[PDB]
Formats: sequence, structure tokens, C-alpha cells
Amino acid sequence: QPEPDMITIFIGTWNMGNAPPPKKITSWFLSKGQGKTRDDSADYIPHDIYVIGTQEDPLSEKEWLEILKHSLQEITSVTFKTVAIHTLWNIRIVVLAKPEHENRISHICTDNVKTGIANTLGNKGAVGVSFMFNGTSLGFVNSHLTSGSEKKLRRNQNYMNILRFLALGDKKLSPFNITHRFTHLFWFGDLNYRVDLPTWEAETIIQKIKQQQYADLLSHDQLLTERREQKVFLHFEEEEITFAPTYRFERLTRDKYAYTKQKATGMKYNLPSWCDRVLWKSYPLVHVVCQSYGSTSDIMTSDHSPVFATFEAGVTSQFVSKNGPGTVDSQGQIEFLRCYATLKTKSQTKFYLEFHSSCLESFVKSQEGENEEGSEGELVVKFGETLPKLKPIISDPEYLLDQHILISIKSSDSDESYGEGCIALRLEATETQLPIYTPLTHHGELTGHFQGEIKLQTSQ
Ligand SMILES: CN[C@H]1CCCN(c2ccccc2)C1=O
Repeated sequence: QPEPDMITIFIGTWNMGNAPPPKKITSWFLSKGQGKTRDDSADYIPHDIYVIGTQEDPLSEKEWLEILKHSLQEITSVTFKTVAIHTLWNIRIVVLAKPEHENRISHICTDNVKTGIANTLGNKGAVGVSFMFNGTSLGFVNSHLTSGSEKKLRRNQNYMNILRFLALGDKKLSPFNITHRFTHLFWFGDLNYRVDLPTWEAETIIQKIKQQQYADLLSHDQLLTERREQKVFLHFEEEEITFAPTYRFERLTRDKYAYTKQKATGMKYNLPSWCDRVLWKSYPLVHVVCQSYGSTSDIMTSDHSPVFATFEAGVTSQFVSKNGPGTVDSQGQIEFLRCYATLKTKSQTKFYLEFHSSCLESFVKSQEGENEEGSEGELVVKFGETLPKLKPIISDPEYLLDQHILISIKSSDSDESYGEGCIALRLEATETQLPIYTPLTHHGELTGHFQGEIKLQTSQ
């Protein structure tokens, strides 16, 4: 039985509104309703991995696992294995996989982050799951961010707190947060970003939804506008939204949006909004294609409709040669030429690089680079041809071209990362000097750039 080079992943996000689900939720796992939906001809075909994120979940882990497994079994006649379940308050993530994947999945991690202080600490935050599927690292974050149209700044802060403090993936990758730790990272939930239009426009918005005319609404979506000004989810992707706002509905129908202010809302309007979202970030030049993104029409127990997204995701096998793992393959080398970092920092310390990759026995520290002053104010850190020669554990080009090098630039004085990025080894040529580039981030904010040339030697 050959190891797969592709898997499909189902991502679900549902704010259940503290109500039990209805008896049938199969439409969710089948990607049926509104938006980019799944072909009918695929209905009996199981996804490899189902990741289910809930918010305001009133069920026990036991109660929800029984409904999920029975749902997938009715759809597929396959009995799914539980990989992981983690709950913080009423925020839950469940990971289910086909039984044939049980021995492909290892290094399962779960964590949570509680956002806010005193007043604002008590029910918002994120749960997460990571694991290895053969040679590919996968991370999943379900977040319930701060509610309310006037708290987009708070939501952006909630995001930064989750990506700094969620402890998933390989702890040896110490300079790197979850936005660099995974081949594929999926981040979903009730992100709670609203359509920022005047309250007096509520009926006009409802009219536009009934005409399936979403363009004017999406142009005011706070998550789209915050992302365009690089305030949040920098370097993440989202599929185009072609489904009605998923919040806020009257329960037991989908025919009415309940937007007017009420004691129960803290006298806040809830204009129809895309609260419920799926974004992803994969390493450069890895296959990832969104094959569905939409909302169900027939699950009406909550004031939110469930959202689904499915993805094709590139995966690699666990490689073993005569040499690595457990030694170097003298045939392989990675060389960096004419390299420099450009940093936004106002500081003056010396900087060195760290190279981290699963293709190395352990991370590699460079010599300090030479600081110069950029023509527009910037710090430029020159490495020239000084960077060490990296010694991969395996030289086979079928392995090595599928790998990535994570880069941290660190202060010599403090050993703190000023910037993190990622370089793909999926080059156009081997034994050839080729341009490389990555932006650099710290705490998910843009802090600089790394550029230069690479020269990759494989056994071919
Ligand atoms: C890493 N993805 C980038 C691609 C370029 C455009 N883009 C975007 C799209 C809509 C709203 C705001 C930003 C991104 O996020």
C-alpha cells in the first residue's frame, strides 16, 4: 500500500449558541448549503481528516464525539478514529481521521490560550491541535475572539495573544510561533469580525443578502479590511466568500436576521456578519487547494449557521536512506550566497542567523553579520558569503526538494529573535545560484526581509 502524496481535510466551525444540535448535521460534513459547495458525486468519499471547531458548545466531549462519529459513519459507512479532543470552557476542537491513518499520525499536541485580563478573561480564547501525518506537520486553531462591532482592535490583540502563546508543534523550533511551525496551518472559529456599516442600514443589508449581492457587504467586512491593512492574519489565505452572512439568525429558521439591540445583547446591534471563518497558511510552494467554503442552510438550532471548508493538502512520506536518519549524506549541501536581512528595528546590536529544518540533524547558528545603514533609514545586516554550508540528513532530491528552511535573525546581546521566515527548497534547478526571499515576522507582525541566493546539491 503506497503512502499518499495528497490528503483531503474537512474544517468545520460552528458557534452552537449554547443549544444542543438537531438530530441530523450531515449537510455540514458534506459541504452542502450556500457558497462554494462539494459535488454530489463525492458524498460517499470520506475526507482523510475532519477537524471540528465549536464555540458556545453545551455538550460533554462524550456527547459531541458520539454525534460526530455517528454522523460520519452514516455518511461514509467508515468508523473514524479520534486523534484529539481539547475543550477550553465552551470552545472545543475535535480531530477525527480514517482508521488507515492511525499509524501515519504521531506527535499529537493540544493546547489552549485564554485571551483578556480580569473583566475580559472568562470565556474567549483558542484551542489547538497539531500532529505529524507521515513527513508533514499539520496545525489546527479554533478561536472564539472578542464579540461586538466596535472591538475589531481587541480581536486583533486576541489573534496576536493566541499565535504568541499557543504551544503546539516541535518545541525544538524555539524562535518560531505557530505561524512558522507547520507545513499547513488552519485557523478557524467565531473570529467575530463584523460588517461595519451604519446601524440605520440594517434593512438595506438584509435586502442585499436576499438578492445574494454580497460585494457591497464584503467591502466593509472588518476581517477583510483589517487583513488588507496588515493589522491581522498577515500571510494567511482565505477563499472568496460566496455565502450569506452566518450571524445573527433567529433560531429554528434561516429566514430572519435578528440584528436589533436587546437587553440580552447588552443593548448592542448585531448587523448580519461573516463571524465564522476558515483561513490557512502553508509553507511556500506546498500544494494546498480549497475545494469548498460555505455555510449550511438546514441546521438552525443556533443563531449562527455552521461553516465548512475542505482542502487538498500535499503530504510527504517519512524518508529513510542508507545514511540519514542518524547521520549526514555527504552528497547533499545547501549553500547561501550574497545574503542580507533588512530589519525595521531602530536598535543597534549585532545579529546572527539560526537555520532550523527537519532535513538537518540540529539547528545551525551563523556568524554575526555586518550592520550597514539602508538609504531610507533601514538596518541592513550583510552575511555576504559567510553563511555556513548546511548538511542535510538525506541527499535524495525526491526528499530534499520537498523540504523547507526556517530562518530566525537573533540579537547577539539578548539571543531574542527579531524576525522569522521560511525558504522552500522546491528550486527550479540544483547546482545553480537562484534568488531566495522570505518576509520576516515576530509575533506575526512584519519586522523585515531576508534575501540572497541559494545553491542546492542533491545526489542527482
Ligand atoms: C497571503 N495572502 C495575501 C495575498 C495577497 C492578497 N491578500 C488579501 C486579500 C484580501 C484582503 C486582504 C488581503 C492576502 O491575504
